[PDB]
Amino acid sequence: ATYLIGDVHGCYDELIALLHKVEFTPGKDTLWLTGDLVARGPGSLDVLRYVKSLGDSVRLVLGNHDLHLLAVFAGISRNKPKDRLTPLLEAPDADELLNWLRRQPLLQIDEEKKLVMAHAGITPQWDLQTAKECARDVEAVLSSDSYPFFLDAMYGDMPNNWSPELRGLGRLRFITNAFTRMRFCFPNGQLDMYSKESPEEAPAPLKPWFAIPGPVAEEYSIAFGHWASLEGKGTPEGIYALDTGCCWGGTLTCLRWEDKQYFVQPSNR
Ligand SMILES: Nc1ncnc2c1ncn2[C@@H]1O[C@H](COP(=O)(O)OP(=O)(O)O)[C@@H](O)[C@H]1O
Ligand SMILES: [Mn+2]
Ligand SMILES: [Mn+2]
Repeated sequence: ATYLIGDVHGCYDELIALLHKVEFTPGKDTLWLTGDLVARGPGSLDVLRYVKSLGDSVRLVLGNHDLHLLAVFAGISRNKPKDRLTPLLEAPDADELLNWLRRQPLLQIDEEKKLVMAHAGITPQWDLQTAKECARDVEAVLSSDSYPFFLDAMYGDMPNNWSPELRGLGRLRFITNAFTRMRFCFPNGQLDMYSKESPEEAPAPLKPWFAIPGPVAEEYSIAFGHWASLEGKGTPEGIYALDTGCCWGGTLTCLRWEDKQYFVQPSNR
């Protein structure tokens, strides 16, 4: 079977309990994770150890907190105490775990299932070919020896409008924001980088990225995490918002793809 789980945010106990609930069996089953594996929850170290050990039985996309962790590890950004990253950063296998983490994709595609995954979703300004190329470019810099220069460059809220003519720093920043920070769009599809609330309480003319028709969503189901204020509701057919806020005292959600059956694990704190 195929299982898709939203943002774990260091909630290792809840992850393991949910996976035992569905009897997840590496070799017979595959697990999809929406990213933001780490931070806020107490168990980022255990989460990373486990997900890395799954190997080919897991398909991960990186989220904004995974990228932030990489930036802290490389000394680009400052550690926020609330993230609870110190046990992972000080772990004897920190190098192993994080060098593995920076090699993981921003985008997963399964053609037989017609299924696409990224942390924040797919901007309506991208077709599948363009999303693929952008994911490849950013993954290539993330997996290179020079990845801390990229991590430093990534921070920023501009430009927020895609164009194939974008070059250099602006292009990489947009790609990063579209995959890992996107929530609301302007009607022309341009990113808004500020509002993090639920769609009903957002100001006009902002609309959810998935409320705007785009070539990828027209042909593929899209699964994503990231947008916890959504609470996994209010999406159209073929759009699966899996982040139900486990680190926030909400719930960890698992979707079995074959029968679209949901399994839910309450937060422990
Ligand atoms: N149910 C909710 N309603 C409104 N805001 C929320 C809700 N849940 C989380 N948030 C807020 O959303 C902000 C962004 O957090 P989140 O959606 O989890 O994304 P990320 O993990 O990338 O930081 C947090 O500052 C939190 O306070
Ligand atoms: Mn996120
Ligand atoms: Mn998150």
